[PDB]
Amino acid sequence: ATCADGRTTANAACCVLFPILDDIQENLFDGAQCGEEVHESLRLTFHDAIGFSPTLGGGGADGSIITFDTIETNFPANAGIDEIVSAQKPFVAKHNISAGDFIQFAGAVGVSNCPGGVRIPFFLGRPDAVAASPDHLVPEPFDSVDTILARMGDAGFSAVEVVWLLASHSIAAADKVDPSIPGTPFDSTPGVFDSQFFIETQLKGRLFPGTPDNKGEVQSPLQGEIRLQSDHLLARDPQTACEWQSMVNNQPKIQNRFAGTMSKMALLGQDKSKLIDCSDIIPTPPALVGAAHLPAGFSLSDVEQACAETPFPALTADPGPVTSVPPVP
Ligand code: HEM
Ligand SMILES: [Ca+2]
Ligand SMILES: [Ca+2]
Repeated sequence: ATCADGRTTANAACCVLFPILDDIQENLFDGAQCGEEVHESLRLTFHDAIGFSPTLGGGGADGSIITFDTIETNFPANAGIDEIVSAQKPFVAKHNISAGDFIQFAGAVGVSNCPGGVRIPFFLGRPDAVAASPDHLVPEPFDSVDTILARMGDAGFSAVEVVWLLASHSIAAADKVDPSIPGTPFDSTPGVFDSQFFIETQLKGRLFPGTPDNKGEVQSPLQGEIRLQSDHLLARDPQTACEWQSMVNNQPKIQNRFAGTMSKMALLGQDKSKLIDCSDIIPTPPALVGAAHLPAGFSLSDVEQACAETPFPALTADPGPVTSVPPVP
């Protein structure tokens, strides 16, 4: 089918997303960049979608965290999300697109901007959010492994799928975990969607990067990098440890797992039999940049091996002296 602007797609109904695509790339994504806004817009996909439970309710990927900001941005777990929410709300208002449809679209376009990224299946047609998400639905970085997995599981996710989605932390920084140090990335390459997250969190912690005593934070191996308590533990918990380790220097799996597990999440509360497939609009991602490595000044001896069945893949290390990670602009 042929859209007005000459660009083409499978379902002609998907032609509404083209100008929307161009606007987000220009006016939300700084000129289609893998920077701050993409990271927080991707986090938003999770925060909207995970508001879903067979027991407690919630509409999942329904766009509620926008239409009900005043209720949901006041969730402790939703701390610091009000930004991107206020940042996105003008577009949802402006464009012929529902709130739920916009969040998952933006997250999908954002990831396509990151080198090493993957095209995420996007479905158009989510109806308007009917009520606010309930609380206790977004997990927090100080929740135990069991609480986190039970929560994701209740929403529809196996332990292995949790690990796959946490590949998002490879293009991710924290603002409210340690507020003394905002824009502090979860690994050394927040502009590049790669395996450096799963690698560097397996490292033995060395230091607190900002202030010593923050809830949900543990020691990090790198000045300029923050490690979540939840990520620290998942990488060392027998339920998730071997899978975590399998993402190391395994880009295609990272991309593939993430692409499929995200479409599922972007569908929580939704039926894709009643949605239109507009996946062929999501841009082609830039190629991966750099290779998987230990950080400079590290060896295999600095890795805390947590997988009982398979030992940590021996990687090389950056040369020169040990350094620090620039915070996210
Ligand atoms: C499963 C348990 C999870 C926990 C405990 C957790 C926790 C966190 C925390 C505390 C932050 C930093 C917020 C702050 O600034 O204080 C963060 C950032 C982020 N999260 Fe997660 N998260 C989880 C899962 C996910 C999932 C499923 C996604 C899927 C997209 C995701 C995507 C992101 C992204 C992209 C950021 C970076 C935000 C930015 O740099 O603007 N996370 N996470
Ligand atoms: Ca919701
Ligand atoms: Ca990275």
